[PDB]
Amino acid sequence: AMDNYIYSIAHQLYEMYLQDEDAFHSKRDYPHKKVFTELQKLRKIFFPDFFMKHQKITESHIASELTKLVDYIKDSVTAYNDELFAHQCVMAILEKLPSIKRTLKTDLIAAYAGDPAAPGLSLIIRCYPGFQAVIVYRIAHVLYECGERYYCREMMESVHSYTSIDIHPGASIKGHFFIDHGVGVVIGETAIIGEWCRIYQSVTLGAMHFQEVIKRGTKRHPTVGDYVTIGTGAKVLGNIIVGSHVRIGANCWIDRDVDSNQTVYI
Amino acid sequence: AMDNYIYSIAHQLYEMYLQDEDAFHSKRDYPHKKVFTELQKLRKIFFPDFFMKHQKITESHIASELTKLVDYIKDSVTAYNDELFAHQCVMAILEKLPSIKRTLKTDLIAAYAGDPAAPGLSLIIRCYPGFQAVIVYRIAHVLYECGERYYCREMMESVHSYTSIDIHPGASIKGHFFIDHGVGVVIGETAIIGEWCRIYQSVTLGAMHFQEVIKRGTKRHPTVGDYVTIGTGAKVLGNIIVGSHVRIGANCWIDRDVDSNQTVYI
Amino acid sequence: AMDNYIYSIAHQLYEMYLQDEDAFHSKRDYPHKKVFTELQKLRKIFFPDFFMKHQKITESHIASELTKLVDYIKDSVTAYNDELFAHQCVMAILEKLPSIKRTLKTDLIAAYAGDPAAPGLSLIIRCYPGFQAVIVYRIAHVLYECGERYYCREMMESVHSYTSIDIHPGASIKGHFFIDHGVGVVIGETAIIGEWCRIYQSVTLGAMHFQEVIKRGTKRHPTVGDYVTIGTGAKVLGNIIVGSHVRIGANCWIDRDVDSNQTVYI
Repeated sequence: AMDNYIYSIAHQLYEMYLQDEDAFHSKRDYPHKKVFTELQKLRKIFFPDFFMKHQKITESHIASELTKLVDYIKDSVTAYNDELFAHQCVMAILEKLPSIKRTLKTDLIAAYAGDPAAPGLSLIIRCYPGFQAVIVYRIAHVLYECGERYYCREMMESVHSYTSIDIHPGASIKGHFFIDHGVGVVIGETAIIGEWCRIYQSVTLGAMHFQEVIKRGTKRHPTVGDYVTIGTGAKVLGNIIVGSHVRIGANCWIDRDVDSNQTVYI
Repeated sequence: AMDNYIYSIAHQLYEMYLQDEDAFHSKRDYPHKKVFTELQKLRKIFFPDFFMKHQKITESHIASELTKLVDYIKDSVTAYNDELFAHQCVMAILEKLPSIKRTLKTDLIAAYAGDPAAPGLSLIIRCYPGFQAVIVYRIAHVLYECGERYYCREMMESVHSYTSIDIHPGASIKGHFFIDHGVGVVIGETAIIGEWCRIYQSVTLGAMHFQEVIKRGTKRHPTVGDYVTIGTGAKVLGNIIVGSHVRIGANCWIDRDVDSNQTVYI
Repeated sequence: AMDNYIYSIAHQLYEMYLQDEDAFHSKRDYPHKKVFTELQKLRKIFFPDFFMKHQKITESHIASELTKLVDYIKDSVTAYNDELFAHQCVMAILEKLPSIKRTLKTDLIAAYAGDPAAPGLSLIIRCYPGFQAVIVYRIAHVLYECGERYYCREMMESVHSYTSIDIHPGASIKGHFFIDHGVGVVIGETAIIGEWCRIYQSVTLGAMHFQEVIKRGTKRHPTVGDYVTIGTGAKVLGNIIVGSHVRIGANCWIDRDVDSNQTVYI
């Protein structure tokens, strides 16, 4: 049953690949670079020209990688939770993958448009850390939405170590999303970020806690609108609202609401 | 002789484990994730439920991991120093491990209490980067206190790369210590930090040096009291004193003494 | 032909090693730590006492490592480009290696002189992240100067992940260069940095881009003179000029020209 369901989702993803515009295609066999399991597998599956020898890109081989990835995530969700919760979480992931593939194309488009230094999508797809982070994040988020609270944090801790970008999986982020450079980025469990958000190194959208067992959870991180740019070093803290079309300056400390259509600096 | 001494310290650590409260225990077999030697081994030994299959947790297996760890550290201290200094340094480490185990329990307690996002200790213990850093730091510090100056910096450079947290091993840090997120954290060779210190990403407690061969060593980094919180981005520099119950704001630049019982921001 | 050329460059590098002053020499066999290919190989070749067992340091073994390194880089430049461009790029690299070796000695000298915490050069050479970054950067830069635009960014993305330091390979940096700690450092494609530059963690010399497909390339990052110090957290942005003998404070936001012989802070 889960195997037949995997076959169908691999088939959908194999066809989407086929019909992806030529910017998402390439005939080159690229250098093989082994990375942590969830990333390695999500990469191959979503953007096969860039990570698989041309000769091996086959609907069947894509199913095989999707199965390896499923087993691994199911194995890990089970360890921290139980077999039935795991089964249900992975079904959720499977259901959402076509959708996440679409969103990730849009994040690639935002990355190219936002980065005067990018030569083409092949480079972003292959090596841009912002993009590796978001790939894994969009998967870890489905797991958070299932109610899972352990393995999904451990996934993002793989991101955290590989890229120095720290996105809590409960964060809610829409498409055309781009983190440039990314080191020192931290995004909180209850962060909400809208469309076309561009974020630099050393930005925090989260919270701090001065001393005096702090209450667990609750909405406590910013909500950011659409078309927002947050400059290198800015710390945006608390349950505050940043409107749409806001550009925040470098090293800004934001602790109160920010109205739409502004530029903040000092 | 060192083998009999290792047996006794493993025995002490095997018993402490036994009597650890149930928050530090679990019956789950967790996913295996291989990490740099000193971390991999300190983890297993100190918090065996989280890193070892239940079936293999045996006083004997804990001695075996302690021996592997000893040999490795002794091998590495010898390379940079000499066999007798190495012998003495490792004896020091062995002597201090029960004590460091106690302190690390307290750091776990501070991490849970300080982090609205933490679900339980199993998660901190397994994957929280602040905590992996402190584990290795508390060991590297004993080596610094022995007078060693090479291998102990190289240990923390393993931390530095894995977690992007940069703690010089000569730093003196008490318990109930918590670094949240941690990327960009830098703590200097002569830093002194008291109890219940909570530190965010992008905090420096160290020093800078404007140009015009700078003098080696000497007390030159802050001394921080008890119950201090240092917000995301704060740079606290020079041989200055921060008193107890100080909360420092995000992006603050601290270069002069800070009296106890204050909040600093702008 | 490329093999005979490799023999000659290995021979030059084997002799330079021989005549390096004794600070760049050691009889100790140091602990083996495996790192990403380009770093692993550039290390061995340039500073053989620190990375090779004494018994194996032989003109011949240095040629063998230079050949492995050449093949790997040629293999990777070919993948993204074509065989003739690759051939020409690697010839360029080979031609520049003696020169880069000299510059890297000077960067070691700047690191020791700039860091009260450094015990000797063996430590910098072995484990200092600033230094691993610069090693790979000086090689990736030759590739950028050849016109290559893919593999050279992917090299520095290996740096980015290992060290959390992010230097675009088109950046132009002179000698006696030192990045201390380094996490969060970002240096832009058109950055120009003069001699004796000392840079701390969380410094950016690059650019940001507020929203509303941004133009590609063009001179857009700072140009920094000689003897400049840029303090922890400073963000220096845009096509601006920082003169010589400037010291910039912690967390400073620099967006306009800075005249020579100043100290900037607030």
